[PDB]
Amino acid sequence: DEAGITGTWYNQLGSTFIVTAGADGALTGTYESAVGNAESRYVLTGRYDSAPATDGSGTALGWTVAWKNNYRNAHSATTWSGQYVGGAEARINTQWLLTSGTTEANAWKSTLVGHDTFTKVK
Amino acid sequence: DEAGITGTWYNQLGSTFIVTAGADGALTGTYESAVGNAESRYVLTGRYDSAPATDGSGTALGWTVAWKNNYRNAHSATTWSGQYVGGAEARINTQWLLTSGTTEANAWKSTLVGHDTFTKVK
Amino acid sequence: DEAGITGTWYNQLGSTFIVTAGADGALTGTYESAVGNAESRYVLTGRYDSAPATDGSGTALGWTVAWKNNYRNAHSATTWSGQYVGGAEARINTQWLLTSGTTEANAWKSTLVGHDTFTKVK
Amino acid sequence: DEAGITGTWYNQLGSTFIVTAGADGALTGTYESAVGNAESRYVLTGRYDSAPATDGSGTALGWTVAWKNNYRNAHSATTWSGQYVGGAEARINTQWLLTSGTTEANAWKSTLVGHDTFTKVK
Repeated sequence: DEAGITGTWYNQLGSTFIVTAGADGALTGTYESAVGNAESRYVLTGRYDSAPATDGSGTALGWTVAWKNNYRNAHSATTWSGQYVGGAEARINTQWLLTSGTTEANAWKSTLVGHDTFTKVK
Repeated sequence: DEAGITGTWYNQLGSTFIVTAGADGALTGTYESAVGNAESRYVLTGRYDSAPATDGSGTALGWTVAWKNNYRNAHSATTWSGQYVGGAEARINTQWLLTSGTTEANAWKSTLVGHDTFTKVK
Repeated sequence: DEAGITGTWYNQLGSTFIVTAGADGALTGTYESAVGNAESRYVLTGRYDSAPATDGSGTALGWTVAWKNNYRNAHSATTWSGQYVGGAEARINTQWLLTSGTTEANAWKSTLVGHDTFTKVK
Repeated sequence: DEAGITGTWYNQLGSTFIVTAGADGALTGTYESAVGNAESRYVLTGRYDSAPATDGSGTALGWTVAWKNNYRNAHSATTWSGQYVGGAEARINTQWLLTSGTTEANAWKSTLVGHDTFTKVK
């Protein structure tokens, strides 16, 4: 699904995810969040299963964005873990973990959890 | 914390995490899991905050492993989200999401969640 | 939101959630899962914020189901954590953690994570 | 494990968890958090597997605390999902989800995730 994953994706928050999938399983691109302490594009890197099951299963993948670029630094990183599903209604369904740099006293409240669904439209 | 993050790390399960941190915020290396449907080394890629807060806070980071290599393919990917804390007892404290490629009927049970703590010893 | 929460709810999987909210913050009822190692109704108990913010915010709540009843025992428990939002399109948006009883060797893969959205219709 | 679960438990943050396990699978008690927007005791309710596997597996359980009592209301609820393990070093290993009441615009950042381990000592 190198061809299927590569391109521009949009989530339910209006965020924009631009990615190139390599033949080996590399994911590389940029992420632009429509919400939060973020502006403009951030580097993303990740991995995907380059030889997925051919029994109608989705393609497992994940990627990371560290929320530092030339404009801002939110001292945090989000990882998305999920699967790509092809076809007419192609989707990337994910759950994510956003961890912020904290003192040891605030480590217990360092990590947000959510879920994003990405589509080729919107 | 380019110097501090780069090197070999070990978690509570006995897994081995070897990483190089770039000046820009890149993480690159290999992961070897002591448990599960895995054998030998897998490529990992990630991001970290290359200019963290200097108020005693940890350094936010994340990385992904797709569980395909030359030996096995478990049709899944794990992302670790957490923070690096330096000093005598240097640690990377993480929470992770392991997503497997599934049919749409089994998507509800596609994602495991856990937490790993990595140290420079063990 | 004692009145608003009390009643029958349905999620995206077709599962049925029947609950009574007490004036103090108690949640009590039964849960029927449309998927997984489950059949018929299971006891649920939980808590909700009985005096929520009046600034348009949702009402925080949570509940637990242990997957043992007279028909089956799946040796597991799911907790849903989320918020109730009233109005025309009333919803309970949740994230959940399903933990299974495991040996210490399999504890790392003991917990599934997902998200359910419940509505008054369907 | 009705006998084993019932009593006072302490986590790594110094929080105190007092619970009575019923024969049917009920959990009832009070929770006192050593951290966060909390003071004194809060009602908790939950469920556990009252007939667990006898193959050395842990006992699945979960419970909820809504962070409202006579002293404070933090407009949030935490659910802990995990398993009880008996013996000399008896433990309750959990992962938790803390959801706060939010506006729809802030729903994406409504949920914290963490992990607590409870012991009979400390």
